[PDB]
Amino acid sequence: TAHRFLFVSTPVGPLGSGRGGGVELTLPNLAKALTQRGHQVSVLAPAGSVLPDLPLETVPGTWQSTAQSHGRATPAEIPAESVLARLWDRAHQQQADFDLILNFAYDWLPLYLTPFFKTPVAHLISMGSLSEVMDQAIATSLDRYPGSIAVHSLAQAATFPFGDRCLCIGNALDLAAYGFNPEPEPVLGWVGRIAPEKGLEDAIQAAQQAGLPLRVWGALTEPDYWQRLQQQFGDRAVSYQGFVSTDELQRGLGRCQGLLMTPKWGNVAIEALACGLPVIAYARGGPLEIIEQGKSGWLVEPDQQAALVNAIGQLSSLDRAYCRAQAEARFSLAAMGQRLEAWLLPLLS
Amino acid sequence: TAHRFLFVSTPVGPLGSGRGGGVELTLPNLAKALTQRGHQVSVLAPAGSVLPDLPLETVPGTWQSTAQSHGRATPAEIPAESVLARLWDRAHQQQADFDLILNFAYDWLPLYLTPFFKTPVAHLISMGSLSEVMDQAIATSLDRYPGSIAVHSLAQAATFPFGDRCLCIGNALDLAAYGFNPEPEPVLGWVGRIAPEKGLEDAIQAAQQAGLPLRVWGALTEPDYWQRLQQQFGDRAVSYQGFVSTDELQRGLGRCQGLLMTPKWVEAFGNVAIEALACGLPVIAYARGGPLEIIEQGKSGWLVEPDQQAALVNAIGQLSSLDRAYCRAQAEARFSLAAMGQRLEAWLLPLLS
Repeated sequence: TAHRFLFVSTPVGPLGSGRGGGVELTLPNLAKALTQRGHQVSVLAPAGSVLPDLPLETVPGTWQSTAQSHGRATPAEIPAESVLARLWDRAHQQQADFDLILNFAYDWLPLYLTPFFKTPVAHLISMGSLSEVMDQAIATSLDRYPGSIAVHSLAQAATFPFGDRCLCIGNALDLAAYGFNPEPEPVLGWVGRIAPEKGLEDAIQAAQQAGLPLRVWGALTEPDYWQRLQQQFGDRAVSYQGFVSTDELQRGLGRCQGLLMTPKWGNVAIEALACGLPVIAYARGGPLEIIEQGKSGWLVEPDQQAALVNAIGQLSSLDRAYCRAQAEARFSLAAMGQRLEAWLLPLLS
Repeated sequence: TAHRFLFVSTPVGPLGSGRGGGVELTLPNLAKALTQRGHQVSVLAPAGSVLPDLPLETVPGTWQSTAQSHGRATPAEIPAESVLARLWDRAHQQQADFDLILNFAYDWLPLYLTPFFKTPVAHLISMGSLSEVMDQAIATSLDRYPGSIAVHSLAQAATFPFGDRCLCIGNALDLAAYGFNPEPEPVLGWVGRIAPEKGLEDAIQAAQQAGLPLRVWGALTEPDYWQRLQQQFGDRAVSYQGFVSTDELQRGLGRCQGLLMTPKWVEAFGNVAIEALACGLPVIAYARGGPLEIIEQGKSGWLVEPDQQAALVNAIGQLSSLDRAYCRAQAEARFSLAAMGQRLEAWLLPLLS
């Protein structure tokens, strides 16, 4: 029996701007996982958002800041003309048109508003623990509404003291959008948003160290001033490929013989695997649950440049077809759709 | 009665960085051992340090090298911008806010400065004898201040001529962070750097001879080493479990029927065995270094001849002789923060006033 869901997106920026982080990939993929099982999914997101096949409603207003002004002590903030506030006002007005509302935003207000809704509200958490106000908002809604909080990885849940009461739904992609490439060029890839402390420096240095050009995909929003700054490695070393569509990304990415992930503190690793692309990552966080050591990638001692360069040297030992097979066996929409229902359908009753 | 302590951390690297050596683990546990009795503990440590729930002040400067340029005759060295010198200058400024200052650094300077403080200074010596200058600084402090020097193990103490005048406070960890697992999977564990010259081959070959998969926890630096192990021992034989947090390590380690410890002697101290015991996991270790003072032969593990396959295999086959609940009971009785807090009070309280 089929149901009607409303997905409320992140307020940090529009779907398609590259500003929403992983939610920009997760939300449409989870929506498609559910509609392919006969459900209706509508999306509510900031003005300027795009979404190819689904009902979308947008609301103008000021985007939610990402800044941690006081570390773990920074309060929740609602600016004038807040888009987050307007999104949840709009959701509330139409709450009776849906069986369940799914919140994708890492913010205090949707959690606080949950008992103010008659329609059930579930929360897919996309970040690890960052602030006291957020930890407490999530815990409160866990206490009141068991099973209402999901996460993407065990590593992510482990950053929360209540992590064991969060349901882990893992990750998935629309694999039919991604082509397997068995014949890479002698280049490395990096995917992410192009901004300070995103690990991008570690990747360039390692790829350079290894004698391989680094190709870089993502959104440029310290532009070019953070970016051009980094031609302190030379266009010798690093090659911006743009912020592109998924189809452009997969055909470009699949040409790399490896993907470097060098973050600090999920989709991107799977996107590489889906193209046949092994992943070299710091042994830290979400990649530990995606990559199979020495089979679909290399998980290496974090912050060690010789480790990255050693791993780059062992890329051709990895079977690209295995990487693609792992993506199909583990990260399909069809299985994510099953996990979504096991999570959300009990929340209806 | 409750007292106020200042802990001055190691200069070799920041707390919570991975680059501070063993003090990185001991200092937070010994601090917690005292604050769980109602004492106050504040910490001075290098810039970049991270230490939850305790007053922490950090100090900029160059880390202290651990390397000796010519062995036991190496002088004590103070580089420009020495973080060690700055730590002890700052501790001196604030000495009157505390009843006692506890030094964790293995260095000449804090011992030399002890008579220049009005507040008592105690010293936790975390390593064995390495230099004439350090031996003599410790011996002089013992002569002037009997009872002011502690060590973690009796082995360490005996590398010193005055070892019998040092107090041994043993080891502890935060057992509340470790879950007792009475029902393991039929697997073995091994914890350490996934790198050559770590005894990992010894552990793999013995687990394989015994018919048991080996799970490993630790950092991989050379991916070709991983392939070399696959080529030598087969594509199973060793299963990578992660480079993971303390809470993740204990959840996975607890699932093993035994922990194999095969380190070279210079790395055979000693705390991973306590983590295994705290999970109910008996320990099979080479019979040298720190494990000799952790494991009870034939009760909480097996202490075996080093570098001998047959001895590891024989021990793996007697894991069933060992009571996992007894392993946990020994951790609670011997290696708890509660036990450590009592030893610290017995050591430090007579030094007050």
